[PDB]
Amino acid sequence: PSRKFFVGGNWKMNGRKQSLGELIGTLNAAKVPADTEVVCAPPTAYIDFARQKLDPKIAVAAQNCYKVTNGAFTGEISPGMIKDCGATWVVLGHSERRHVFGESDELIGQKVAHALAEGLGVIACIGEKLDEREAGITEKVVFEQTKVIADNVKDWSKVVLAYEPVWAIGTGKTATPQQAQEVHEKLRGWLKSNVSDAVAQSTRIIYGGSVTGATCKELASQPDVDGFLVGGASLKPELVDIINAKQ
Amino acid sequence: PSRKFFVGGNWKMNGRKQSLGELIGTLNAAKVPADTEVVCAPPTAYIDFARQKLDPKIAVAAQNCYKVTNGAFTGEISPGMIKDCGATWVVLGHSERRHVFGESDELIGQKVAHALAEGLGVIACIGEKLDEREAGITEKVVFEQTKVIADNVKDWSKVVLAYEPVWAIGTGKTATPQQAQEVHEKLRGWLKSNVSDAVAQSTRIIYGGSVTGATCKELASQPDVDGFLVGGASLKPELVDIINAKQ
Repeated sequence: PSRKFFVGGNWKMNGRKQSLGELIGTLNAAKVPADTEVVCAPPTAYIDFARQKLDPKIAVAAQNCYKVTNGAFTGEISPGMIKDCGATWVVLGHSERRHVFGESDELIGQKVAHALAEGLGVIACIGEKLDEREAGITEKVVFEQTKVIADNVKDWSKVVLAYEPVWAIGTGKTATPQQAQEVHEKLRGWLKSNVSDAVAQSTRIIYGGSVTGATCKELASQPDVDGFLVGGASLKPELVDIINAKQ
Repeated sequence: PSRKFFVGGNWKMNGRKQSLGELIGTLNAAKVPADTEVVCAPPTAYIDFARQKLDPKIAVAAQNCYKVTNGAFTGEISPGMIKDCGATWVVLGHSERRHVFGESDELIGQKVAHALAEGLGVIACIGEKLDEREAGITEKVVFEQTKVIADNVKDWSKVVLAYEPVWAIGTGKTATPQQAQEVHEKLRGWLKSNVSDAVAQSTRIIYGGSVTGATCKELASQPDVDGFLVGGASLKPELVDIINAKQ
């Protein structure tokens, strides 16, 4: 039972209603292929706008959330607010969150548990730093990140794991197909060993870090790479080519 | 001239479209008196929603923002986005941001400079912790915080300073009118010595920390208290009595 190809567009802290509305209009007019799940993650001010403007064939994700339903957390939003705006996903543990904003594995884990308990899907991000890879500890780093996520997932149906090497995010330096495949095969083996075969076979493991129209077909051909989390290229019409990476 | 009374309602991480729509209906129906400036700060996912539903008599604030126009900051929003959604204020340096989320004085100062350069007004928050008050270093703490803010303000026209002792936030332990007046009068003194008499006379210094319908008149009567930043009571019709505290 094949895993459905998944492409998420992470707009990060970019865009305004004019430019984002135009990007949405491109997506709305595009033919989304078969057995292809497309999700757009706008800046938090525009979750509602995006969902209002986007055709229902495209889902909306929050870029982050907090770990309780309501409370005294100025500047935060909860899973319940995201669902209330019609969004069905949240991106958790993104590299920027971990390494610019200091979010811990423990905090990420708490967010995952709360987001899933409230009925959102979670795109859960993992990945090593260039110095970690240099020191020979890629697998150790991503296995520990994955473990903390797994400790907070009861139902993997609603989760997608996104492997993004830190050194590949926004640098132009896409992981080669071999580099991505190697990690993704190891991560799926982790799921098989630590959760179940059924979970290892059914869970999408998507690659991000400088995915572009020029790199996407060869990456998407790798048997353990199930899709993409796309930053820069998601603000360009190139995103449609990445959506069609398997065509 | 005399400083215009200022009330900010910080909804924090509370509410959904139904409940906030009901609250907004209450505010739209309410009297907003003479020479009172009222601002509501919704959760980030609802800035757009709140601005669309609220009558122009009430301004909208974001609860936080980041320090550049656009960029690779998953989960953040910029002053440009805030202005694009029709909001005119941002709250910066809120206690929760500093003490739960680790935002430094340095970062807050950067945000202040950026938000003001982008044409937003800023509600710039300061306040000592319980341990700092107990140690007797309130003044040293709040002056240092004010200095960092002042170092990043070229024009105080669109700044409001909000003193919220941490020990009063959400605790029900409202500062007494004396306690608030004592701090406010020192802050205005700081502004006189360090910026100008004119800035001291014209700059609103608002109090926050368990402001309630029962406490607001006597606080608003104090000559250096120019209004309120309201948390818990901003989620209730009680907010209207606080808006009308000098009536």
